[PDB]
Amino acid sequence: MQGGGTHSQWNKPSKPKTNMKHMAGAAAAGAVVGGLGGYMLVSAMSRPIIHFGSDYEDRYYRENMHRYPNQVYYRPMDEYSNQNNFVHDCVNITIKQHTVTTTTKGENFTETDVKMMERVVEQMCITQYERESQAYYQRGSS
Repeated sequence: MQGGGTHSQWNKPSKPKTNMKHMAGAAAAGAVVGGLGGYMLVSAMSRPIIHFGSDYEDRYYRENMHRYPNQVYYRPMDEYSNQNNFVHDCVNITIKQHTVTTTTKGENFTETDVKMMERVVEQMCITQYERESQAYYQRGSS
């Protein structure tokens, strides 16, 4: 039966979320929830080779590059912080987009799967700070 499964999204059997196949009564901030993680279906920036739980799976990365909507989000900012920790948070926000897709049929994240995104997103998240940093070094006022 389409609509009203035992996952509600991927793995959360405790709430009667979703009643039918299509809905339109929901309206919070657009469509997403909690984390941003992009909002459009386009091409992601140049992503480097990621270290998966195994060098064997990193090969699948380029195979599911289209199945990886874990792209970076956008928002005006200028807060300086640790490139190590500050981005460690963006890693999940960037994963949110990859999570909303799970509802497609009740997808899940295994030990290796999480190693695929958690790494690619962090590594890509740090870039968000390195790109806004150069723009400041070349030009800045008040």
